[PDB]
Amino acid sequence: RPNRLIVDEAINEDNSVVSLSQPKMDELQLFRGDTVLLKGKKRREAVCIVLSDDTCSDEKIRMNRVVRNNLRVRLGDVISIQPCPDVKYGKRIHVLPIDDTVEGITGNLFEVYLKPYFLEAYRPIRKGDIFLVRGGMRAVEFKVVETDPSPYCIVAPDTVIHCEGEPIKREDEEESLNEVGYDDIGGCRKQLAQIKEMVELPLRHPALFKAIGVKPPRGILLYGPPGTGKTLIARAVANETGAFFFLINGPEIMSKLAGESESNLRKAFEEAEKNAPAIIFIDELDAIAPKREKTHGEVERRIVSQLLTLMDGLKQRAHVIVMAATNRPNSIDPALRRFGRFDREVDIGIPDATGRLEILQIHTKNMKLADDVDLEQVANETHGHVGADLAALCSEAALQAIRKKMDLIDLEDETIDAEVMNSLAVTMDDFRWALSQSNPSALRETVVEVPQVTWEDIGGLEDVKRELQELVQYPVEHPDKFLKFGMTPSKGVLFYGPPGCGKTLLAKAIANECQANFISIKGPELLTMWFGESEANVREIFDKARQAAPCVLFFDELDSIAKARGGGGAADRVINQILTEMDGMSTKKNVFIIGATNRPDIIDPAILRPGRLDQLIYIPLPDEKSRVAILKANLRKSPVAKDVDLEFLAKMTNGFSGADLTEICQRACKLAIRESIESEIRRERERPVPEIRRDHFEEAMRFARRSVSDNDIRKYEMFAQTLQQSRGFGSFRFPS
Amino acid sequence: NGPEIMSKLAGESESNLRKAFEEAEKNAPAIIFIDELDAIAPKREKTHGEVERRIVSQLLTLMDGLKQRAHVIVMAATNRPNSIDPALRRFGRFDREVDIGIPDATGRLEILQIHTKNMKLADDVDLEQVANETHGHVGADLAALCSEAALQAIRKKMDLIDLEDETIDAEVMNSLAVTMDDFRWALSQSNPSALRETVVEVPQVTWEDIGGLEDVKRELQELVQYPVEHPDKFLKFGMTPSKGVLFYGPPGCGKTLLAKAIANECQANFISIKGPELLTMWFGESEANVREIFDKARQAAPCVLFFDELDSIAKARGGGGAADRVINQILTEMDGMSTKKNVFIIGATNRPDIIDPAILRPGRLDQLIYIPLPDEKSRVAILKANLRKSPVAKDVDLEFLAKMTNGFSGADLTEICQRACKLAIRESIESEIRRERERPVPEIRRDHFEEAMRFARRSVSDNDIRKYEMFAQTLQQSRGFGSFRFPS
Ligand SMILES: CN1CCC(NC(=O)OCC#Cc2c(F)cc(OCc3nnc(S[C@H]4C=CCCC4)n3-c3cccnc3)cc2F)CC1
Ligand SMILES: CN1CCC(NC(=O)OCC#Cc2c(F)cc(OCc3nnc(S[C@H]4C=CCCC4)n3-c3cccnc3)cc2F)CC1
Ligand SMILES: Nc1ncnc2c1ncn2[C@@H]1O[C@H](COP(=O)(O)OP(=O)(O)O)[C@@H](O)[C@H]1O
Ligand SMILES: Nc1ncnc2c1ncn2[C@@H]1O[C@H](COP(=O)(O)OP(=O)(O)O)[C@@H](O)[C@H]1O
Ligand SMILES: Nc1ncnc2c1ncn2[C@@H]1O[C@H](COP(=O)(O)OP(=O)(O)O)[C@@H](O)[C@H]1O
Repeated sequence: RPNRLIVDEAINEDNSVVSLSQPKMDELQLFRGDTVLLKGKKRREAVCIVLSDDTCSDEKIRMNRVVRNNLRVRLGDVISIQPCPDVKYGKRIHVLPIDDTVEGITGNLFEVYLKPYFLEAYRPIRKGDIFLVRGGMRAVEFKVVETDPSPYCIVAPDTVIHCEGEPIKREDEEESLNEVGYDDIGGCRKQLAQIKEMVELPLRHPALFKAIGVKPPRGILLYGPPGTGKTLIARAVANETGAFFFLINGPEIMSKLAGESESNLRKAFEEAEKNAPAIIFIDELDAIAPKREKTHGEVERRIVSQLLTLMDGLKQRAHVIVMAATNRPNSIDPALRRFGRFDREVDIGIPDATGRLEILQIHTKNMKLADDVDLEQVANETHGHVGADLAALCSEAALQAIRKKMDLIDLEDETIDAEVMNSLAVTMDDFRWALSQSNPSALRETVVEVPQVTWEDIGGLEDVKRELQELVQYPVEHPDKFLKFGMTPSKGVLFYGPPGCGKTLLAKAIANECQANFISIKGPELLTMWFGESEANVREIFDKARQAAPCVLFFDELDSIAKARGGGGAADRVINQILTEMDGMSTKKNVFIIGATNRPDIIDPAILRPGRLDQLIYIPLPDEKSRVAILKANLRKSPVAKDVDLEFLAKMTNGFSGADLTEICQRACKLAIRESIESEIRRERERPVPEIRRDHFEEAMRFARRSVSDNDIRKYEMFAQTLQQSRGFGSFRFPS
Repeated sequence: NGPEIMSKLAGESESNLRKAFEEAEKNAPAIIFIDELDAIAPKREKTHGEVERRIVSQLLTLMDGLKQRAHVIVMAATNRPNSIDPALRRFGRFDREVDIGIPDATGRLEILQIHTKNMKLADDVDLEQVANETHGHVGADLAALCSEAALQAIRKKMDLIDLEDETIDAEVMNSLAVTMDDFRWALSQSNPSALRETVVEVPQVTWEDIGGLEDVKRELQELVQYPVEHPDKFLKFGMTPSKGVLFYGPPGCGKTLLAKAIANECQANFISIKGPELLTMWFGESEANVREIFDKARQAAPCVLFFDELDSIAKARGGGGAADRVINQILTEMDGMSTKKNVFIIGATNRPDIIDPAILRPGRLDQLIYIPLPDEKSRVAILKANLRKSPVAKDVDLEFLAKMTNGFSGADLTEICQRACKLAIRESIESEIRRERERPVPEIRRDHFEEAMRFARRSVSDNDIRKYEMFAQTLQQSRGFGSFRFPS
């Protein structure tokens, strides 16, 4: 029947809920909240609530792991759908905790966290399948045995959910939801989808590779700082996609008595190729196979060469993927990067911004979060933390809450039931204490981010916004028209203008609008690389942009090296290496190399050349209309009272940049907070204000900073004229 | 394998090394391939263990004793020749270096068709464009690029043909048509493996791509093409042909273009050493790398070596006495390569006044060719060559645009035509998105050039053009000897 689709990872967290596209929903005869019934590859069915999501196509039907392990359907398989609506309100259903997840958890766990979830929202029920409930810091898999003599059941107040719990073991057909999967990684979206596309076809359908002459991907080089989830990602898309996952430690093979270690290395590969299409994971390929040139012993050279020969001979069987984990690609010997041996690098990188947020919800869903936690704030607070730190941060705050409840509940030495854990509510105190205690593991590594700065956060510069969106967004969506006229699109823009005017903000907005990774190389980094004669690190930065494509590379303070030299002939070491890497990356056509200069007059003229930063966009001081938008964008988060006059503050400030207005609004916020704190402490010492009042802005404007004024604004205009190059050719007309 | 012999238990590894040579000399005239001679025989001086020294010495003795049988070739693979111990380069032991180098330009194209002939390519793929797109990729990357695009097409067809777990026949594969989407996605996903290595290329720039400079073209074709095809007449008169030309003139006027055209006309390899490379070697005190560059030109002969921005090192010092580190090593290597007579050492200076006078000497860059700003006639050819690929409407007046622009270099006219193309593409995209939001232009119209000429750049003008002319006079050295006649 045409009512059969392909499964996709669900963007929601609700269990027994199917998210489908609206045209497919009406083609499938589905209403807004109609129950949709599914038939899997094996003898099991599960009725689910339909959901209208616009992020998926008709064929892509979103499903959780909950409605995937019971349906015996892996990610990227065919699901059969047929509706069958009957009332059938459940009469004394037989949901049971029968599994291996109920260990050391006793008490009223049968109903404490089932009433808020399993007895709410009229969710559909089925027998023979297993759903999941996350409560009391516990993710419990509950199976249901009887749901009335019908394959379609809906929960009801008379379902009773009577208690018949047993330690009955699970069957091998069902997959453990406690085991990792696609939903257990949140900090990586593009990098996880890369591995998905890489290894879904070779693993799910090895017969196609055996049939069609292709070179299957046999070798992965997942690299990144330790604790970023490379092992987690390997286990996730090796058990959810594949069926066997080997986890040789790395130090285990470097530790054993030479011959036995190599025997284990051979035997792991053999068992991978003997059992089924599997994934071999080398967690410490940097340790097993370091740079052979710098090695001293020869038995380690024998280990490296034996690994090389095993990988070269692993071209057979057409179905075995070999994932390898390391901290950086320039530390492995330059022989594990050859064709057929870890030729694909899928660099993970530090989790960035909302990605860290997307990690926290994975380690908090089983836990509780009360109602006062600012997960976005703690996500912006945890800068420089790999996913392991966020797992520890979510575990240290939970342990802080538990240890604060230990004094409340004294003498407790039992299973501690599951009701007090349900009553546990981790607040901002525990998370703040854990964040203060937690230490970043990967902070000095350059962060590859997708910025949260949008066009709404950019005040004014409408002409600059139009030029940017017609210069970088145009080629990425209309390549045919660019190819027809025979012109390589301009890559690289040098934003010149007054400092603190919105160049980094504009670059971040460009990165966010195109949903591309953003690498900001600030002036401190360039000056550090210049002073220590570390220009060879510049290459690494570009290599990072090559491994995080598409990138919106931003060289903030491109004149910082020129400023540090006095402000002869320019052409410094780091700037020259930047020029060389720009010439190298001009053929990438996937990374943008945006620059920035707060003093464009003292700059290397080589930076202004085709292939390099040819297009020049001037970021002028905001005018009367632009300052209103700048102040509104800098005060959207702040609770500003309506009685203030921002469009008059725009009129009064004439030569104020975006940074100056941001300082003005931040000082107004500071005075508002100071007055609120003074009032609160005075009331506490005796026994307030809900918004930034007018007087706060009145007092803040007394320290109104104008960083750039008069001749400085002239200089850019001078550099404008010298770079506008009208040269008297304006208003030039051809003859008829 | 190489690592196979470095991996086994010493004695068994050497037994396999002996037995491979024996079976090669026992069966028939064969070829022994050492895929990792760099791994089997690294620099013996820097090695720590002695059993690896035993391996290196045993390989050396086997190769020395391989002078027999008169029919066994022994190929060896490595990443660079300066990493092997300086004993596997002796006579009779890998004495011939046949350096492969990164595939260059159309060569990468010539690789793609090898990995695409068995595959399909639909009808919209621009193989030349993706060949120009895959800069810095070895043939393995192109094999993976042709395999990742094919796999992208297959995986996009997996959703169309559901439930397929069979041999998948051969008819749907015939119906498979890899388009530009798959190749673009694979190129974005693919990572270059050899990008930092210097590229040895045969340029696609021909004399047709060079606008104007007919006298310079004639001088070049009579100065470098003449000796390579008439050596007997050069030998008869007793004169070593001039090797090395210093192109001086305004920047962005066609010096690199002329060098590439010279390389393409003679079908010789082209090595471009730009100003960034020289400045990097000067700043890091890496002048020893200059040798390597010349060594590359020695292993890619014939070469048309081009030192773009030969005054870049002098510019970075202020613009005393010149004679910088990298320029001095370049002088030494020029003196070394003056006896090659197979590589040309063309230079380029956008500011020839501040240059090392040692660079102007016999054996070194003696001949000097001035690349002047294009005149009224040359600008027509420059604009036509820069607009051959672009679909320019016939109603435009390029020979009038040549008249209007006076001090415009080739780079300035190229920027003008590129900006006209940019405005044409912008108008086309605006019209298309407006039609899509409501429901165009087929060529670069007149108004596009009209708007582009409003930002007409003149990079070099007035006294700058004087300076080269000054350097012309100081180097023309008429000295009053013009119109000098012998007595009868
Ligand atoms: C006159 N002579 C004749 C022969 C030859 N001319 C020819 O025949 O070919 C012309 C072409 C082209 C082209 C391309 F080379 C890359 C493209 O893809 C866009 C894209 N994808 N990602 C990016 S980065 C972006 C991702 C968004 C966030 C930021 C970074 N860009 C892109 C965007 C802007 C600039 N540059 C590349 C499309 C093309 F049409 C040379 C000249
Ligand atoms: C007065 N004292 C008396 C005794 C002695 N004089 C004498 O008796 O001998 C004179 C001679 C000679 C000669 C030669 F030494 C090399 C030749 O071959 C040409 C060639 N082949 N490839 C190249 S490079 C080219 C390949 C094309 C693309 C670019 C690079 N060139 C070549 C071309 C231009 C300049 N130089 C070499 C021919 C000769 F006739 C010394 C002076
Ligand atoms: N992107 C992520 N999302 C969720 N959890 C993560 C992420 N990255 C790391 N973690 C957590 O950090 C831990 C890292 O463990 P592991 O993957 O074995 O080591 P490594 O990350 O060094 O390979 C995992 O237990 C995982 O729960
Ligand atoms: N056009 C603008 N709209 C909104 N905020 C701006 C604008 N320009 C600057 N800002 C504010 O200035 C602050 C710093 O700006 P910055 O990016 O450092 O300027 P520049 O790029 O000139 O150095 C940011 O917090 C931002 O909120
Ligand atoms: N004589 C010419 N004919 C055609 N195009 C030219 C000419 N001179 C320069 N150009 C154009 O200028 C651009 C860059 O020139 P370039 O080789 O950098 O000049 P220079 O060698 O003086 O630095 C090239 O894309 C080329 O198309």
